[PDB]
Amino acid sequence: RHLMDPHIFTSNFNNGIGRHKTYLCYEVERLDNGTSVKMHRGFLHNQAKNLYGRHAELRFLDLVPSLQLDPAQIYRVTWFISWSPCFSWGCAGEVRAFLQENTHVRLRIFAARIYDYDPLYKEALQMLRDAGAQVSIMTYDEFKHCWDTFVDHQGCPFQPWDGLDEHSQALSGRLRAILQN
DNA sequence: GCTTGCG
Ligand SMILES: [Zn+2]
Repeated sequence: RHLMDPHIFTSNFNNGIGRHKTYLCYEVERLDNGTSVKMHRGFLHNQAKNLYGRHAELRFLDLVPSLQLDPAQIYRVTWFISWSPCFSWGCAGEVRAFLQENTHVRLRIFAARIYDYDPLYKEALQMLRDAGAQVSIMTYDEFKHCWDTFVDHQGCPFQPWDGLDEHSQALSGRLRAILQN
């Protein structure tokens, strides 16, 4: 019930426009068979770097204790993040360590955009996959699902930006190439 | 303001 500003959303999750900020919307569903259904769904951004900072993914790992997940149970955690996790600042590694430590959890990452500023972004994406995280590019369905679930839309159905699907394809192309090796 | 924080 803590919802995101529509302009905030559209200007950060646009897969054709980079921003100097990162948003991470998350869900936690529990599975006691196949019945995940829907259940713990908030969102957050990074602590800006002011001379270091704390990347959005670490802040997620920060708040895991507060979710009070039952370690006997198995959960799917879903992220929709405006930038692909980095490697260099230790995010991919920290997440791997978290998945090893918390084997009850099944992680699913959709990214709006690929953070290729990090020269080691490919290593980050492959390492996450190897750790058993599903690593994916947001398509229209996932942009819509965050709009529907996280955004203070006030009954307005999502209006996709020009070139959403061209960019979504382009990036899905690059990402699959990367996970092939 | 222009935006993969900076000036
Ligand atoms: Zn990071």
